[PDB]
Amino acid sequence: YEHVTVIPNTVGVPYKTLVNRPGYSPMVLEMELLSVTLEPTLSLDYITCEYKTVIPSPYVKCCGTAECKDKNLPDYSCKVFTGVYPFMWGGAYCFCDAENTQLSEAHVEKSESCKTEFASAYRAHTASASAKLRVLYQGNNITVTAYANGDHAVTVKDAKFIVGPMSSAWTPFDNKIVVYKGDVYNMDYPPFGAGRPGQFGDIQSRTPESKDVYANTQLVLQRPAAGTVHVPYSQAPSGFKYWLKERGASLQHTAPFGCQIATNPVRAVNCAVGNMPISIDIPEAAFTRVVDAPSLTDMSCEVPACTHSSDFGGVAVIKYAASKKGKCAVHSMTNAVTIREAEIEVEGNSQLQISFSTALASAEFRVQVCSTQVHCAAECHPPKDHIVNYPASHTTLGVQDISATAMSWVQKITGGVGLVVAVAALILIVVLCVSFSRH
Amino acid sequence: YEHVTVIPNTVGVPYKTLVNRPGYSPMVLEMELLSVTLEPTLSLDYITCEYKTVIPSPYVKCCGTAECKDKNLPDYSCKVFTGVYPFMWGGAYCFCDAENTQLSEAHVEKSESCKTEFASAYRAHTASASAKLRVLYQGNNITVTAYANGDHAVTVKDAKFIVGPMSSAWTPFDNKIVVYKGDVYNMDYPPFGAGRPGQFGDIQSRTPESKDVYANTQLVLQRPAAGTVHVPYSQAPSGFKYWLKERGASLQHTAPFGCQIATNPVRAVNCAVGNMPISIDIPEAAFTRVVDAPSLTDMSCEVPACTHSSDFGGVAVIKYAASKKGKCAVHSMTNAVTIREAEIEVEGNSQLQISFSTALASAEFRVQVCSTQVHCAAECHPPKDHIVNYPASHTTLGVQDISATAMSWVQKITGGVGLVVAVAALILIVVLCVSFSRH
Ligand SMILES: *[C@@H]1O[C@H](CO[C@@H]2O[C@@H](C)[C@@H](O)[C@@H](O)[C@@H]2O)[C@@H](O[C@H]2O[C@H](CO)[C@@H](O[C@H]3O[C@H](CO)[C@@H](O)[C@H](O)[C@@H]3O)[C@H](O)[C@H]2NC(C)=O)[C@H](O)[C@H]1NC(C)=O
Ligand SMILES: *[C@@H]1O[C@H](CO[C@@H]2O[C@@H](C)[C@@H](O)[C@@H](O)[C@@H]2O)[C@@H](O[C@H]2O[C@H](CO)[C@@H](O)[C@H](O)[C@H]2NC(C)=O)[C@H](O)[C@H]1NC(C)=O
Ligand SMILES: CC(C)CCC[C@@H](C)[C@H]1CC[C@H]2[C@@H]3CC=C4C[C@@H](O)CC[C@]4(C)[C@H]3CC[C@]12C
Ligand SMILES: CC(C)CCC[C@@H](C)[C@H]1CC[C@H]2[C@@H]3CC=C4C[C@@H](O)CC[C@]4(C)[C@H]3CC[C@]12C
Repeated sequence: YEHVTVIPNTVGVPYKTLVNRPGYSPMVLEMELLSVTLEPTLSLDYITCEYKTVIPSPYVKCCGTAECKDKNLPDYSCKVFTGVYPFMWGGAYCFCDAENTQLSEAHVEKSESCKTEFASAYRAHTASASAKLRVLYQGNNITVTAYANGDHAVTVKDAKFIVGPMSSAWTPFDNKIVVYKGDVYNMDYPPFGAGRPGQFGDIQSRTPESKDVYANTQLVLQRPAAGTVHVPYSQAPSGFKYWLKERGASLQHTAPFGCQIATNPVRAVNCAVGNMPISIDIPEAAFTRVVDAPSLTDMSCEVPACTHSSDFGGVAVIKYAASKKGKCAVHSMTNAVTIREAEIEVEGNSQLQISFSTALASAEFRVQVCSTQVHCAAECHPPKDHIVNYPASHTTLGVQDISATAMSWVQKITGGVGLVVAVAALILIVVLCVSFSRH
Repeated sequence: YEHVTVIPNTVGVPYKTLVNRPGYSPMVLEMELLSVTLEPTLSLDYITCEYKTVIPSPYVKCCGTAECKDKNLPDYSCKVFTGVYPFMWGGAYCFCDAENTQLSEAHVEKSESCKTEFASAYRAHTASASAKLRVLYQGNNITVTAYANGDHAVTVKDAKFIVGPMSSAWTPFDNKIVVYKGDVYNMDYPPFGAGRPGQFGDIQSRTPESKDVYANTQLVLQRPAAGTVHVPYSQAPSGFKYWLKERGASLQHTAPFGCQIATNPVRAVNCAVGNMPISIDIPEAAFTRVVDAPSLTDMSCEVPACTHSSDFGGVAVIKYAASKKGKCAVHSMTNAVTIREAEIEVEGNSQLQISFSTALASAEFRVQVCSTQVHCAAECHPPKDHIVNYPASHTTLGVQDISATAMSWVQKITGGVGLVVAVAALILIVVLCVSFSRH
């Protein structure tokens, strides 16, 4: 028997479904999502990290003019200065003083620290959904793990579970993300080969091991102080360090729908978005015939207490006469009331107790004990507490559902007004009938 | 100077773009795409290959019943047969002629050959385009390689090149593809864990090295007969072998737009789809001031011959006064006529010769040389060869807004009829004016 249902993607909230296969006793299954993961496919664009400025010892020509040569280093610059007469601790550097000249050069390389401290710029495309499902099958607890794309069949204890496709393709991740350690950010990082000084991605390489490095630090060489050999320069501070200090809140703190974000691999966990279709192939061995099941008659329902605390605080007691000892599945006949118990053992002449959760002001509902149905009713009270640390177990009710039996006031008022109209209409009709009888 | 142009997404076809920077001699750049690659991102779902059936020696219990134990092998069956009386070359094997039973078992496992001969079922998501562009920068041929997603800018000869984004995201690959060798197929392979006998995917594993194997071969053990000891069985033939024989044409031969398909990794190559925006950053050193450039005077154009066919069948000759010796760019002022040469040299009072390609039955175009223009026109002949093995070089085909010479017949007929209407209208107007002058 193939049974198809749809449940909300909310994690930690169980749902029950009734399987109706004529000739067999009704079966009730319970399903709960323990974990839902959306894992994006990423493609690395570049790695950015703190740059290291390299300045070799300056060259001083004691008498004569030095010349610069071009180099292919990422941001190489060279300049020759004249009219320089530097001093050493023991006296003047050299004798000739008229044309003593100096050559200064510098370039930029990625730091050796980039091996452990770096940020990765990724592009995201699509995501593969998967989930860990728990099902109460035949009175046992089975775990089913599958990809939620509708194309993955998993067999547990002779049942074929099909999960997905997902009703929604929404993700907390943007098309362009940056990942640092455990912190994922949705940032529009600059294009490769065209970074800016003082900004994220000022120095870039395609991979950590690459020798091909792009950098834009706007490094400018300056004239040395007279009497000295130091090499002054103007350079933008690393944009990597600024970014680390100004990162702001991470995605795991800002994401919608309570999404949890983790790295290595990058994934979103337990996002409360949309719903998930589930199809179960149930073997005939799992079914009990109606002739095998107990027959329950002479039943009645009492409800000694009801509070809409969303904690299954409602209690109902049903008296029954069983034809024989055995077990029957129990299921609510309304969406307004959820019953915690999936199955109940019945024997002889006795009563069973069940717990339920509802947001109804008046808990008027039908319950199916085995193959027969009882009717329950109660006046429910509000909770004293305002806030709880758990999600409600009951469903959302409409305006027509939340109404109490006290709504009879509405019927009395509406009927009164409707009667006034009906009478006035009759009076006009009678007068018109007479009016056209005499003219 | 920032210059932006757009070219058709074609391969092996040059395009000309005119760069107009006031105060400088006009620059003409020749661009050609040498290769365009669209590379899909794939995620492996499963591997399917040829299954092997293994049948261990049968166990014979001459005086008693053999028992059966189940196994967790990918596809396992076991059965006990009674009333067997097996024979060997030297005579009957079993002494007892009663209570003689035989235990038969068989299982399916992946063949050793699956490490080499297999088909991979992939899920396709998105694709990243890239291209190899030839640019005639400063008259030189330079190679520019970049991604075509409006990113990964590169610098060649101090010029920056940005390619894309592509005008179309169309791909020859469907969401589900199967790869065997150099042949990629758009086949809707069955879901993992639910393959069918006699069909592709009858045996499945997530990876070639995995010990987790799914199989569905409908293997059934049969009873032995005639005193033999063989173990007969019924099993569907591998769906892999059937698929290989019935593969049909691969995507390499069936894909639209002339797309070429390559594998390891999978690529779509040189698809003639949409267009490709190109942005070039041109260094100031690349421009020559109009004061330094040659300026031509007293120019005239003649056209010795014209053929409205491919491969620049037309020829034109332009006379000029060089003034200062030097070189300049040549560009067509119409889209109807394409000039093959990008630039010419000017000296003395010599003429220049260029070739052109047009679909015009009667050529009529202007040519700009060294910032000045001449008017060229000719009657063009048709080609004799109906079919060629190369694409047309001219911009387009004839349209309602373009016609041959000697079309004065159209003007004469139109004018004659229009005159008849104009006269008839005047006659009626004058008569009416008189009629309305009465009373
Ligand atoms: C299937 O298993 C759940 C138990 O919880 C699950 O399994 C565990 C191992 C873990 O994976 C969890 O993430 C799962 O939710 C069971 O659910 C109920 O049984 C609990 C007792 O085993 C019950 O807790 C009770 O005891 C604690 C004190 O220890 C009290 O505070 C509680 O009030 C309660 O009396 C728990 O509350 C139950 N959960 C629900 C949602 O009703 C299922 O019964 C089990 N199925 C079977 C029949 O084995
Ligand atoms: C710059 O490029 C010219 C075109 O290059 C040709 O086509 C390219 C796609 C590539 O295959 C290259 O190897 C080819 O040479 C080229 O000039 C040539 O152009 C024609 C084809 O249009 C070619 O058959 C012929 O050999 C060349 N003709 C010349 C030399 O005028 C050449 O590489 C170079 N020309 C210049 C401007 O220096
Ligand atoms: C004496 C008479 C007028 C009492 C009437 C009480 C009525 C007007 C009140 C009491 C409870 C209220 C409902 C409570 C729940 C909901 C669900 C909400 O999503 C829409 C409004 C709706 C449906 C409310 C409509 C108004 C409501 C029905
Ligand atoms: C008086 C006689 C000679 C008029 C003949 C006009 C013919 C030769 C010319 C005039 C307009 C031309 C058309 C103009 C536009 C188009 C639409 C284009 O998508 C295909 C070519 C086509 C269809 C041209 C074909 C040739 C054409 C039809």
